[PDB]
Amino acid sequence: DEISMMGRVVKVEKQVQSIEHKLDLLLGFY
Amino acid sequence: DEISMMGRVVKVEKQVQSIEHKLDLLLGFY
Amino acid sequence: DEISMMGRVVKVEKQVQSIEHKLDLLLGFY
Amino acid sequence: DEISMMGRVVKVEKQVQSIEHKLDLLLGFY
Repeated sequence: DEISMMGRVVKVEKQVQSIEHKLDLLLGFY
Repeated sequence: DEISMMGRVVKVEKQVQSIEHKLDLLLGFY
Repeated sequence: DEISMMGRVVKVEKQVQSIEHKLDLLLGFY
Repeated sequence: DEISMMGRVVKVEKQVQSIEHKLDLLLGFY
């Protein structure tokens, strides 16, 4: 099921953005 | 093979959650 | 839509590379 | 193209494992 698949890809993308922002906090990038 | 593909996406999602939790530990978010 | 899907996968890949480079900065790998 | 797609997913998975190991280094998990 391609919608299920796309759903998981979109979820991963959002988590990945949130991860990058958290590292920007540790690094002092803003 | 779409099951193989979905399998890898699900695996990536779980690793990504585990990564976000580990950074929450470094950041002091709980 | 497979192009939309591929688009999101490529985006995730680029964010993931950028994340790995940022951690290389925290770790002192260069 | 599904092979191209699977190729990128596998690449992301490998980068994600490498990212988790790097954080294990910052956290002192071994």
